[PDB]
Amino acid sequence: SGFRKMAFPSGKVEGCMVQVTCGTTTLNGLWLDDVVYCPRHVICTSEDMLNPNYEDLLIRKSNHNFLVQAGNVQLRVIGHSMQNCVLKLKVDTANPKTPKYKFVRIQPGQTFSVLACYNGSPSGVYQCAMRPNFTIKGSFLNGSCGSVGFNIDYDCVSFCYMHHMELPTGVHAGTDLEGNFYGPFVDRQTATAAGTDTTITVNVLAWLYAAVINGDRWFLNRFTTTLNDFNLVAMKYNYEPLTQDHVDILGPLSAQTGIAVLDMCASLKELLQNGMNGRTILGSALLEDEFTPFDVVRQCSGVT
Amino acid sequence: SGFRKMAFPSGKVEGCMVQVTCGTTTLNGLWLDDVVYCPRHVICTSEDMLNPNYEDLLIRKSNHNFLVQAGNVQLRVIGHSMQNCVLKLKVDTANPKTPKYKFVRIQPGQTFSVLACYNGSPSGVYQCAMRPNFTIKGSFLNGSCGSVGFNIDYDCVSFCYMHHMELPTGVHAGTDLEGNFYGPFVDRQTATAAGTDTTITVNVLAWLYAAVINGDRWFLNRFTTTLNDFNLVAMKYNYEPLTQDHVDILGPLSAQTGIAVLDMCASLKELLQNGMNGRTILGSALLEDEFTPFDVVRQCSGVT
Repeated sequence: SGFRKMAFPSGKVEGCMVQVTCGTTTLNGLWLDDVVYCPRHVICTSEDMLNPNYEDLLIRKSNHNFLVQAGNVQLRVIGHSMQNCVLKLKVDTANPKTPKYKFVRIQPGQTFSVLACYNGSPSGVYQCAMRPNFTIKGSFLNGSCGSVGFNIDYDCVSFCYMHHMELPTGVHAGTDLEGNFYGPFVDRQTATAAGTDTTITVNVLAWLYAAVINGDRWFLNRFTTTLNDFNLVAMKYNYEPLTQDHVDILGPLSAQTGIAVLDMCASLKELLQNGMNGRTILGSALLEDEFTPFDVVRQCSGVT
Repeated sequence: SGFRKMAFPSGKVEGCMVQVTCGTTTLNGLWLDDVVYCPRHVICTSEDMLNPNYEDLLIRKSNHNFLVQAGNVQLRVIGHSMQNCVLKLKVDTANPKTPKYKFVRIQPGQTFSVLACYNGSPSGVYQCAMRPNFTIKGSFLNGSCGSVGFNIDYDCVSFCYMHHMELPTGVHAGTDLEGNFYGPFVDRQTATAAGTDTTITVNVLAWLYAAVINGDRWFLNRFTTTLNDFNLVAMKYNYEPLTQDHVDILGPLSAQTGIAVLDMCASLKELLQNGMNGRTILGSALLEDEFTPFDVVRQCSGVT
């Protein structure tokens, strides 16, 4: 028993993190096969980050202006292309610790582990959710850029995120591994604010099921509700509307625990209307929305 | 900026996790050099566990009754000793991915990352604090035993925990890597209860400093207090008494932020007496005590 915000093992990813340096600016890169991927703002100086012209900046760069380094060993760059907001540096050595991988684009509400690095070296690993407003709330500082987010299905590493910037609200923005940003953000320092951050709801439900599986039942009630009467309430508290697809997704957990999804929705309705009244759920005093149904089922049934 | 409960990279440890099977019972083991360490209750059946005599149980066991396996590859056991609550199985192959390591015994309030495994295979990694009452609150299920807790100092892996059991209160107990339990617990299924757990006050303070460093100041006040007047209040809310040694430890964070420890103590006093009144701190609605001062300084200054 017990339930914790657990992240995927980071070993396979550690083997791929290298350091990329262009002039003065240094950041992390991902080394898969004989290709190194990294945030393109590597080529910027601090001076022109206000609104850099990356096409013009790249024209004046050559292979040798990029210093890629796998720990102690130097990597020779033998080609470089800009793909959206990422650089693809071809190196002359294939990473032999390159795992089976895929590049994926996740949806808001889905989760992944981030391996935060500095100078191509691991710092630590934590779990994130891609927020409805297409930001994430992690821990990054300078040098963090090029740190990747990912999931693991047995042998295969699904890379879904590469870190690029932090918004003035204290939240973070990045791209997929094809260099396409999540949300309306761009790799330049303008006053781009984030949109309203809403609560994922289905995830809160999954987490309430996790709570039941691990011995918390105080929040359960004899009440039930309709999707419509639930959603009328949920919207008031800045929650994503719950759809029939969401209900379908919550099926396995509902069946496992023998608590109907609409009964659990009723409990969440009571929780939102009246608060927790001093009590806690799995050691939290507010409703957690960064656990997917698959996350809960994974942890609770000990998947490797 | 931003502050998450980050967990150390698990790669070096992953390389050491093997599967150990004795008869029907299977659990995880740690393979360092040519030695495999694992919880001794591996030799028990289901019945045995009520109150096993391990000396008597070990009489009928031989090298060949232990099936050690590093993923797909089989390990030949060529010797086995019982050292406290752990078995030391000597195998005929030295783990070539054996990192620089130490075995350490942690103190209550100190933290470490746990790599939860099943059938010698990684599941995930999360951070823990050794509680004042010598338990931890993690995620373990059957087959998790032999999962290890650890810290990393550059090249060196400091193994400090190996998982053994879950108490009826839903909390977890284990040993160090010499097989000596943390707290008064034993590897048998009797009603041996844990002591009342208190809150690690110094850690809560460190975490409030983390909050300040990452842009939360709403909880700061024009009040200050004495250690004595603080502790009178802290005792009421089941908090560890704060000592001058604790104050000394909080020096660097106090100096960095320019907020006296006793001013921060006053803020914690207000927080405890009046609650957070709808606001949050680093995305939590109750006071976190599983971050050490060293944890905060590490994360905030991007140590690898």
